Amino acid sequence: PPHGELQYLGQIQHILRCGVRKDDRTGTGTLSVFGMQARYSLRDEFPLLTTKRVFWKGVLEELLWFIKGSTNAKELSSKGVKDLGPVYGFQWRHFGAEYRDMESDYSGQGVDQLQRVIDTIKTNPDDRRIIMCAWNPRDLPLMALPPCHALCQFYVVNSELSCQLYQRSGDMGLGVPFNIASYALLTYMIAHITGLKPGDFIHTLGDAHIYLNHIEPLKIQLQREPRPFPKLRILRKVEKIDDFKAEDFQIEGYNPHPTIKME
Amino acid sequence: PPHGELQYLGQIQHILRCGVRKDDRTGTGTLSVFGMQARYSLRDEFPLLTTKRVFWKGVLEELLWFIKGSTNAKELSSKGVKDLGPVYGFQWRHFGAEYRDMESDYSGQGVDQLQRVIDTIKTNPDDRRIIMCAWNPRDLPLMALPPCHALCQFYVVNSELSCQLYQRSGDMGLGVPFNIASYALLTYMIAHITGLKPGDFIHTLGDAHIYLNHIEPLKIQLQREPRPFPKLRILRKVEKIDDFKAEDFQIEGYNPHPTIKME
Repeated sequence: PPHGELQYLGQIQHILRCGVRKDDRTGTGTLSVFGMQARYSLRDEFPLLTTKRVFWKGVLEELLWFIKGSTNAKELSSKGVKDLGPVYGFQWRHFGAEYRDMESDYSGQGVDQLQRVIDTIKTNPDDRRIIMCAWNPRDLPLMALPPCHALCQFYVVNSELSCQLYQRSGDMGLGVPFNIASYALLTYMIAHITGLKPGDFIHTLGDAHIYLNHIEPLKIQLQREPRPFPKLRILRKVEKIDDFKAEDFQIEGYNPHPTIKME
Repeated sequence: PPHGELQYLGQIQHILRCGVRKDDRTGTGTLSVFGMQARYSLRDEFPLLTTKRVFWKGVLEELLWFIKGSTNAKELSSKGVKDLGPVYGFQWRHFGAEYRDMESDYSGQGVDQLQRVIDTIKTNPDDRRIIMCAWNPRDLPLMALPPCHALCQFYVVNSELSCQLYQRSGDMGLGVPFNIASYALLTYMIAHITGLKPGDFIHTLGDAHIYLNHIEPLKIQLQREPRPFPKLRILRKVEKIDDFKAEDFQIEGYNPHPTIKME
């Protein structure tokens, strides 16, 4: 079968070739294509991109921090990756709650979107509503009922857990490789907790774009040949999504080309 | 260039070939694939499928009814297509409003999602938040903050308006061809009102499925060759989305294979 990373590289190449100039909200230029999708198998491999080195430890640490529901920057800066307001973690665990402090106690305030996804997979694996949403926090005060920045839809069939992430815009150079790994990791965790095998990660974008200053590095990244994806091992049987810790995970066989600094 | 309907037919054929058995919430069986996408040009053609006859008049009438914000069934039954509660129209025009009657006056109650999409395209065409959402009404009383059934994200670049519809599940036999036409029509209307040319319609699904009783008819539909898509003419300069009427639209050059009854 063809290497899963070829989709990411085909998408870069399609944007370079067919993308149209468009400014982002700071008036910084991009090449843009609207509507893209890629599917990465999670079956016995883990889609941590190999045409550049992806900061796996930051992917893992940031996801655990989101899952703990934290809005404290220093809780992520101390584990080593560098009050944020109602960031993704707060919205995953306390959705719709009126945000106050980063110290405040939020037990049973708002909808726990993430536990609801896991509970729905256990009570009804066929459910077509196994969906979590996140907001860009800067949109919250801008208007009533602002639209979501991203949604994850989960799906189970034949003991396999799949996830589709829809993001209204995707920074192909910097954000995309990192998010492929984050949400593939979230799928692996949720699969492990609900007793399922990881299936596919489907990544869908609205405005898929490349920043102008990333074109040159991506052109070079495009000549590199992917190496077989690594595997992700979970080392301990874990019961609750809140119990995972960084040391429960081991990336095995990761053999990337060198780091590319974008920006 | 290849005919746009080949994507729909390739998707059917991929589901027949690779789809997995899965039950829907009434325990009725389907063949299912998770995560699909197709893009249909709207530039000088209109994606009304030709491998079967699509009930265009019902597509048009139902969309005008949604846009008028109506929750009265007889307002759609009298124009000829056969109190519904807070259906799609009410959510498009009066989003987040506490639903009462179908007779009740809702002027300035809730967010007008549809006018907000049109106003945002006029005030900031680059905006990455040009998004409307709809809910399956049966989900509304089921839990707090239930997930959306579908979202439309719009996108403008080089005077062209594109739309991406994400639906958490797609009935490929009955609902999909009809929705391709409805949302392509919504794009044409919004383009016309904002002075833009229609771009692409991107249709993205979570659970793309075929009901078991539709397999045979779709197998036959698969041997039919698409004919060039028709065009859609808008006959009058229209100013406000509320002013369109059925007679402002003419489908031209529509040459379909025969009707297939599904179900």
